[PDB]
Amino acid sequence: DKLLLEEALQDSPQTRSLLSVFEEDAGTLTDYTNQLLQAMQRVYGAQNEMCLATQQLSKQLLAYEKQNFALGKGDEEVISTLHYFSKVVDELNLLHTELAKQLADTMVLPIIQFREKDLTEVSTLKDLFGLASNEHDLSMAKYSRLPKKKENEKVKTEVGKEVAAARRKQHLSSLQYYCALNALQYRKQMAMMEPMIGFAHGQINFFKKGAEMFSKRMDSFLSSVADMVQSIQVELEAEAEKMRVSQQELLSVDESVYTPDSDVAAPQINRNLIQKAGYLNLRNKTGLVTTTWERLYFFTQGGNLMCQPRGAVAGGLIQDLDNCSVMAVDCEDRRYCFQITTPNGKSGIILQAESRKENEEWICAINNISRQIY
Amino acid sequence: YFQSNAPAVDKLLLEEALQDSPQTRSLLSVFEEDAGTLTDYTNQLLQAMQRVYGAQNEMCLATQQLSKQLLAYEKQNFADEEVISTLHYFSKVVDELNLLHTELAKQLADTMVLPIIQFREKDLTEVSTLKDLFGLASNEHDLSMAKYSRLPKKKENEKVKTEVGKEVAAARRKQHLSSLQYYCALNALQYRKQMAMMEPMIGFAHGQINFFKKGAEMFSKRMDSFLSSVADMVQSIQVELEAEAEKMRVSQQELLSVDESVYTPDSDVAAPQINRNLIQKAGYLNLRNKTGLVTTTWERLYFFTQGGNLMCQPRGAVAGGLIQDLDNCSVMAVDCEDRRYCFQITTPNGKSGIILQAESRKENEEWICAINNISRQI
Repeated sequence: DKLLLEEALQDSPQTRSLLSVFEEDAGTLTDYTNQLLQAMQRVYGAQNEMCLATQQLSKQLLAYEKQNFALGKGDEEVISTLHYFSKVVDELNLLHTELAKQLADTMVLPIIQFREKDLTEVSTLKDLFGLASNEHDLSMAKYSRLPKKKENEKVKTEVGKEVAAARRKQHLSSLQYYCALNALQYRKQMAMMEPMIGFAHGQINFFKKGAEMFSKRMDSFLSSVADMVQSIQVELEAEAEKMRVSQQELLSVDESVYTPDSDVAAPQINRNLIQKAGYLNLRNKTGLVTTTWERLYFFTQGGNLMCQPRGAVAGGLIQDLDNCSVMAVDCEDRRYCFQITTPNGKSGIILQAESRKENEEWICAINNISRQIY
Repeated sequence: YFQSNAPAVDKLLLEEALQDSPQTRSLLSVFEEDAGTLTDYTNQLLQAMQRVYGAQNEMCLATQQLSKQLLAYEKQNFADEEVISTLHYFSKVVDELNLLHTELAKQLADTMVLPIIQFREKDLTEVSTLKDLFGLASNEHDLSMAKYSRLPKKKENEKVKTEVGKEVAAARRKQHLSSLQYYCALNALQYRKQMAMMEPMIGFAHGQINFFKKGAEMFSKRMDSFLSSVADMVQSIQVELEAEAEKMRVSQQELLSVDESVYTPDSDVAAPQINRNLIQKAGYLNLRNKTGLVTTTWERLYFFTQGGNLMCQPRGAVAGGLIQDLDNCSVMAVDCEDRRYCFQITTPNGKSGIILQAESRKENEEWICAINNISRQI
């Protein structure tokens, strides 16, 4: 399998039938190198992808302290760990980055140069040799059709020169094209080894710097974070049990407590207080003639009544303080509704309690809170 | 300045769930809002941790496929002895490496991606479940208080009144109950949050220690000193290339130093260097070929004499050709189609010979004389 260039001009057909074995193996080589090129760019891809994915974790771990909650801010210890685990991934990004750089120059770059320069140069010298050959082959046919009797010598001669110009062209392109294919035999052997040596090398660095960074000494901090997590689980667990019991006790209450009444005069009713607050319904002339009865929480402070609707904090613009008077009143045929009245007596507000117990207690608690006129 | 404080963790008191004061329900709203931004974040983060698992699980395939191609070199037909022996080695390194990335990917998913998924899909999901459920029972209770409020003061129906009171017992119970369950959940979540933020990342660090520790041994200085012998094995090719490369450039120069009289068949008939005494040719000639009773054609074809036989073999043929002879023939120049330098090898019958065509007359004569010299080989 020499493909010896020194023979020749005017190629034997046996020379050709070897040259075709070169052309053959070349073709199947270029095919395979594409199949291998892709595979190596796919590992490089995944390498670069690893760099971005880590790079994203840094951002997101740090983003915790940037997210704004209603509680759990300045988590300090939790912030500290997330910040540490971030600094880790940051340095891991550089190891996968350095490996990415490596695979792109010592592994992938070789194969591209081979495919783009070597295998390429061959496939082009081939084409030039092929064309060069055909040009000759045809000039030969022309030269053969020259007539024997009678010709002009000067014509015969010129056609011969044409044949020769072509023959030497074929010689030139064929010598080049052969040297090309022989050299390729050595180039491939290196082009298949070197790329994979580069791979192995870049990885030594990846596992060297890396295993150093992920030492047993780092492992001492990890174990202490785990103990912090363990100390939370115990808190949680006992706290869950505290709540589990607390819940059961509050749910063991009998049905009479969820039912509105109760019974008239059965539970005593403190007649002299100021403290009282709770839900009631408030009449509200929504439109002329129409009314709505909205449940809202009422409570008392500095001689004033307040209204805090459910949900929101604070609020409660209600008429007091002044000399008002409260008394039970009938309204829209409703039960346990009562009404206060401004000093004027105009636009008196009217509310409703559910219990009777509660009804009389509110009323007792408002005509006696307004006693303080001094 | 700032002075030390007695610590605190945030809780809904539970005892004030039956009461359901609006001031309790205000703290509940902030609790929800906290849970809100949290679910937003754990989503945002989970996405990120699934992408590193992505890049990992993909790397597992990327290596898996690489070796399969390193191992496909030995499956193509060729004319690479030590090349195969290394590609197997470098394959072992890749299949072995793959195993590590696979062992990582696995642990990555079980010890890091898992604790967040479960967190978002069981713990955070339970909150929303109990919230929608809680607010529902509260909505029910509100509409229940309505009916009770509409009941007439006179004339009161002692049967209707007792029926609606019982309706208020339930739904109020339902609210109280769902509220205790919803609160207890949110309180517990304050603790789950912390654990499920720092714990997920621990497992990932552990996988990455075992990954680098198991992989640092693997990629040792033994491998390093071996790679050196392969670098040497590559140099020993670069030198043999440069050697045979220089040799070829020289040979190429020499073969082209020839002057144009060689490339030309034009070379004068006058003064032809004819070797009339040989036993082997050697050349391309054109072969007259009948292509119908009238029409004919001439094809360039190699020709070589062998065991008394004239052979053919067209260019690009596997081999050939066995066209005429071995035994008795007579060859002579011929005038055929006004072509120049044709000659006919006649069969022993004394009729019907093949007609060939040479290029230079130097060639024609040499072919003729040669054939005749073969025709006397006894």
